[PDB]
Amino acid sequence: NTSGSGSCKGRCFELQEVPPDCRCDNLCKSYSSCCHDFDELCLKTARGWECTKDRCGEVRNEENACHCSEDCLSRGDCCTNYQVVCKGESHWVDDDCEEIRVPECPAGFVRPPLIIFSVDGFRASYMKKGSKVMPNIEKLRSCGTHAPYMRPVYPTKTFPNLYTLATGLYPESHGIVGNSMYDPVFDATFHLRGREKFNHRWWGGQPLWITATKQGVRAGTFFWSVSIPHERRILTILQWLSLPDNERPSVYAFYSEQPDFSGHKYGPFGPEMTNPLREIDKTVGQLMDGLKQLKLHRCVNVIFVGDHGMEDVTCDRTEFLSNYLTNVDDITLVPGTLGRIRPKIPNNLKYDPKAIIANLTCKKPDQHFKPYMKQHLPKRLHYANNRRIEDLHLLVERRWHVARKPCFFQGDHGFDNKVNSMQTVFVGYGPTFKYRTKVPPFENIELYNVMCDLLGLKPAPNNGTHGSLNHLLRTNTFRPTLPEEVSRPNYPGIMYLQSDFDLGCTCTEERHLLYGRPAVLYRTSYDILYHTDFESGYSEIFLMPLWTSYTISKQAEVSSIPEHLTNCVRPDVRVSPGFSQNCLAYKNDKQMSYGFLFPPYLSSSPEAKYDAFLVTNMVPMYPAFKRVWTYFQRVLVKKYASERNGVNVISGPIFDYNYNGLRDIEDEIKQYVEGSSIPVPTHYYSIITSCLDFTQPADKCDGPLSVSSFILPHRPDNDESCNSSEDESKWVEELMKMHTARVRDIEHLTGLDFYRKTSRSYSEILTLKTYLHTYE
Ligand SMILES: *[C@@H]1O[C@H](CO)[C@@H](O[C@@H]2O[C@H](CO)[C@@H](O[C@@H]3O[C@H](CO[C@H]4O[C@H](CO)[C@@H](O)[C@H](O[C@H]5O[C@H](CO)[C@@H](O)[C@H](O)[C@@H]5O[C@H]5O[C@H](CO)[C@@H](O)[C@H](O)[C@@H]5O)[C@@H]4O)[C@@H](O)[C@H](O)[C@@H]3O)[C@H](O)[C@H]2NC(C)=O)[C@H](O)[C@H]1NC(C)=O
Ligand SMILES: C[C@@H](c1ccc2ccc(O[C@H]3CC[C@@H](C(F)(F)F)CC3)c(C(F)(F)F)c2c1)N1[C@@H]2CC[C@H]1C[C@@H](C(=O)O)C2
Ligand SMILES: *[C@@H]1O[C@H](CO)[C@@H](O[C@@H]2O[C@H](CO)[C@@H](O)[C@H](O)[C@H]2NC(C)=O)[C@H](O)[C@H]1NC(C)=O
Ligand SMILES: [Zn+2]
Ligand SMILES: [Zn+2]
Ligand SMILES: [Zn+2]
Ligand SMILES: [Zn+2]
Ligand SMILES: [Zn+2]
Ligand SMILES: [Zn+2]
Ligand SMILES: [Zn+2]
Repeated sequence: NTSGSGSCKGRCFELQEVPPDCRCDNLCKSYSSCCHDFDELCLKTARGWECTKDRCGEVRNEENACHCSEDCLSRGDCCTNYQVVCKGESHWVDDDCEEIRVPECPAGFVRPPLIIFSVDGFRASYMKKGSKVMPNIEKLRSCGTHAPYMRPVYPTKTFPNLYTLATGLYPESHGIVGNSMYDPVFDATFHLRGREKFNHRWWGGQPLWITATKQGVRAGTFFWSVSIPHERRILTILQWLSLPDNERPSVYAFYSEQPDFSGHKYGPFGPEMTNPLREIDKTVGQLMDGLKQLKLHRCVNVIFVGDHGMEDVTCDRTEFLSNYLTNVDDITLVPGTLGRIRPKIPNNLKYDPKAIIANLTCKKPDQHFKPYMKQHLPKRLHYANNRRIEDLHLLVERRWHVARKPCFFQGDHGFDNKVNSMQTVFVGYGPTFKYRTKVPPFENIELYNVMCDLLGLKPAPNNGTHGSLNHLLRTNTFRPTLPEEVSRPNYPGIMYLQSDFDLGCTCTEERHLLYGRPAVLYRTSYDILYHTDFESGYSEIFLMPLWTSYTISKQAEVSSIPEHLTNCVRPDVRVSPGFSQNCLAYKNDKQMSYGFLFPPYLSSSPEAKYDAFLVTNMVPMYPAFKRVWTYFQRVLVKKYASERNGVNVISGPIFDYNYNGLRDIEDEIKQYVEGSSIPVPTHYYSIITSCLDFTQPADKCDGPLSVSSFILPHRPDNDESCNSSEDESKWVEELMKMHTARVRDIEHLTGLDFYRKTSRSYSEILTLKTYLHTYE
């Protein structure tokens, strides 16, 4: 027919591409193009997967799944336990750890092979079960390189996280934004069940196997048809490692759907969680026993990685949109541990997203979801820049579900990736990995760079920070390089006259720039301005500081903005009026007010406070945002300075009007103060750095640093905070925790490079820039 039927004799699980002729590969069943003898020749199950005493030295029966004869080592098809049963050897788990300082690979191996062992729904807390349940896995964790947990990407669903690992891209970037999704361009829907998921048009970016392929590294067939058992896949990977030098792949992948399947049906803390965990460990033991049989246990690099965790979710904790909305039949909702709303039909003139958002906003005192326009989602989630992401998004609180209209499950996932239950596992074992080393938790977007390094691959452009995980590897082939500055700063003097201004208003480096001047990595003209208490880089294009740096010691006296100085704004004689803002625009804008990047409340002396009221320290701020900002400046900064023995703060604006996580150009800026060229930031950031050894002051730190950061949305109302009518001590801190950010996120949104002049390696700094303070 279209395929036909030849013989799979000597072709079982071939890697060669073969369609005119009949196939014998891992996915031949999936296309119904196998040969008549494929099942009988390749999918053998007779007598199981383990050797026994009776089978030692047996006469070779080809019917058996694996063999226990003397020849099986030469012919390459013993069972994984042949040597321990029939030759008195030991399981790999029973052997003590021995540090693999150099790869002990057979001749013909140019590089250590990489085997990626991925598991679905593996909570990091499962490793607390330890050697009791998973001895093989614990040995990999103990004698290898391991993190306490690895942060997944949002949403914490299976395929978005699996592909993020393969690409190093955020789901908005590689295109798999959920297990269920609708692409308006395709007019088609992607689902966990169906053929549309196999269409490659959905899968963007460059996955690892393509990156290896385009650079001459042989990738084994990673993906298996469902009907092939796990044990057969393990024996096949071992057989591939025994292939001749001109065919042996360098990178291998094993994926297991457990313990995710059981976790959904039993709950993450269920007593029969143990059985799937043991079964996974037994599969790992078969791999390690087999690698030891092939003398590859001290040659291969093994990665044990998960995609997400699992949380207690039952139908008794389900929110229904029908208790909020009157048009549930006019909408389409992606349900579950997350919510995405869409009109059921286009041309429905009775569909208003504004009315839907309002009717979902703080309508119940314990409302277990929060509506969001995707552009207002916390920037750490990086979930806006895709046509497959609906404008209306619902962030569901942990342990809860959202449906459209009113259990067989006790567990589910998909929540905010900072939720502790969604954290998953990472283990690195092999010659290139470190021995008995614990590394701090990291995000799964960084693994693509490491896997490329472990294969000598040049990474495709991705959202990992290359070099941020060099501390995982005994041998690092990537040396990070500081980006070069593009725009150098003007250091202007006192060059203008206060009479030359038509403002319309009325009325250091050793201490405040502790980690070096941020580098402007884009072409602009900006001025570095010095003051007693703060230093800034003032942009002449955007009429405000790009960054503002100041240090607050543990011993600091808070002050109030004086009543006479409340509305004081002063011209800066170092900046021209044409490159300055004006207070008339703020008066002529009914909705926009102004704030100050360096807080006047924290001025050192009454004379120094006059600098805090300079026009060059002024930024546009909604009255709603000013409530958040003023509490942060008047209360929170000193509190942080008291807890952390002083803090250095870098604050400034962020413009991202197309919600792509990147720095806006002037053309992409779409709002300005009324009758003015002053741009309105979409967000405001701050970077709060101190000495990790808090017995040292922030301005006199010797070793590693500690950082916390946020990116607050700049919004005209506080509808995000349901308790905003109360005092700021009751809601402001909670809002800031939800919008915590890595310094790296700020760098993308500002085009600035931080921590350039410090006393640690660039690799250590890159790890600091990727840190996310979770408060969880
Ligand atoms: C995380 O890292 C990624 C990758 O480094 C960054 O995304 C990149 O952003 C830059 C802009 O700063 C884009 O450059 C533009 O490229 C286009 C032409 O791009 C074409 O060619 C590239 C190279 O082959 C290809 O990757 C592009 O693929 C896009 O289209 C595919 C089909 O639709 C899609 O599968 C793929 O994911 C990508 O989609 C992009 O567009 C959609 C629509 O906006 C968006 O939803 C999605 O997230 C992607 O952004 C494309 O064929 C030029 O015309 C421009 O002038 C400009 O040079 C890169 O294209 C883009 N690369 C990728 C892989 O996304 C992220 O910014 C970064 N995030 C953060 C937060 O830092
Ligand atoms: C549905 C999808 C698929 C299936 C199983 C999957 C099981 C695991 C897995 O990911 C793990 C973590 C990452 C690692 C590494 F990539 F880093 F090595 C690999 C294991 C993925 C993913 F998402 F990554 F691709 C799967 C992807 N297939 C569609 C489109 C890609 C695929 C190919 C196939 C075809 O036509 O052949 C058609
Ligand atoms: C959003 O909520 C408002 C207020 O409840 C809804 O407006 C009401 O619609 C009902 C229809 O059942 C009518 O009684 C009135 O026209 C409205 N007022 C009151 C007091 O009920 C509105 O329909 C809701 N919109 C959506 C999309 O859910
Ligand atoms: Zn989904
Ligand atoms: Zn859908
Ligand atoms: Zn698979
Ligand atoms: Zn699942
Ligand atoms: Zn398994
Ligand atoms: Zn942008
Ligand atoms: Zn550090």
